[PDB]
Amino acid sequence: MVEIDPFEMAVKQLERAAQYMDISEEALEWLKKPMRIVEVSVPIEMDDGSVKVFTGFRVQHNWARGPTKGGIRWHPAETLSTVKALATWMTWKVAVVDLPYGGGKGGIIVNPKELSEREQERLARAYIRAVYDVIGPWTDIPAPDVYTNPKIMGWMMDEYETIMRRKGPAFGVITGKPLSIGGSLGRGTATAQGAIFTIREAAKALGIDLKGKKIAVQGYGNAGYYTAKLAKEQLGMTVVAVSDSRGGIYNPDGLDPDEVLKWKREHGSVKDFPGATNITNEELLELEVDVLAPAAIEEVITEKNADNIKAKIVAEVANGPVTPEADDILREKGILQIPDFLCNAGGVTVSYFEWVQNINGYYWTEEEVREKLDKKMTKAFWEVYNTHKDKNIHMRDAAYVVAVSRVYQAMKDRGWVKK
Repeated sequence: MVEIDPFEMAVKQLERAAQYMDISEEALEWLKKPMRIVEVSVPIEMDDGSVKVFTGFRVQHNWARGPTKGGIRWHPAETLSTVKALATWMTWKVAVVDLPYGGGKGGIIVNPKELSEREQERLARAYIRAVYDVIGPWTDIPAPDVYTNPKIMGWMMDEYETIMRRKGPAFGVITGKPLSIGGSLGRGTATAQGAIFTIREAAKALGIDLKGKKIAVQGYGNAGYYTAKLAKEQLGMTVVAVSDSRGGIYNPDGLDPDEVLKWKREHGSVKDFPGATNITNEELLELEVDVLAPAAIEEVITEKNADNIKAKIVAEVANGPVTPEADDILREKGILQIPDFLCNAGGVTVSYFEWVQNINGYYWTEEEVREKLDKKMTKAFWEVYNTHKDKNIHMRDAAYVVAVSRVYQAMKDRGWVKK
């Protein structure tokens, strides 16, 4: 009765969003099971002269469009179901911005805050010697995620280059590397620069002038910061309300997004910033602003606080903040929501340009990446909006129809599914 599984809930989104499209019944049973699951045992040697054996996974969902790509999680609450949900979530995130990629994810059941800097070096290498047979530059490309960093993706690249004996483009096996070993420029601002281009194109689609309007950003991590910072520079909007995990502040005359960080960098919160009016986390959503952006956590907009939202664009930067009970309540009010794999798709697009550079060998500049990131997201948003105008559906439901049909057409041309 009461079972909350991630993989069976990640299939239930696909079975819901298959009714809006004409898809054969032999492709629906192909997209519900990952094509290769490698579950390995990863042994390291501790500092006291002992051996511990952790568990490691690597799920590859679908390589119909190209080489599969996805992050690596290090968490003690990792299961095989929690990787297979994010594996089948990735193939609709590398398709809607039209990349030649497939989905994947991997994980190690470990607690990284109780390993020193030497044991993290042995754990990162001994993962690569266990799953070397299923990764590579043209086969499967890792990436950093929760509790990993670009420092660790340097070590995993060194162990792969030692096994390969340097007979191939070893700088392209793993993206999110440091700068001096073959990374890309303009990677720390990627997840928010994706959100700005889709917000700018949304108000152009909705017919809203933006010079002088007000944007409230919920959550003030590393992703919600630049969304506040770039809004005052590139867009021209006045940031009026931010928040962190404790509480929020408010000023309708502007909150300068640089100095709110340094106030938080001193203490650890944004409470009692000078020249503002402190509010809670809950009251930020029921404000009266031009564009709201949930960037903090999951399930913040549900059946209770759905109708009280007074905004015009709700750009879901964080991973699924709005629940589908609230999507019925918000859409009849005329609210343009941007889907969660369409607003933070800057993470995969710039980490794709770190794979294009390393394969060829010619490194691009900073402005050559931002001018190429704007070309993808503008086109990828106007494939999702124009599909929404035709079948008369929600933008979350219409972003799935474009995402599935590219994978289904790629399986049909390869001869995998006949009908």
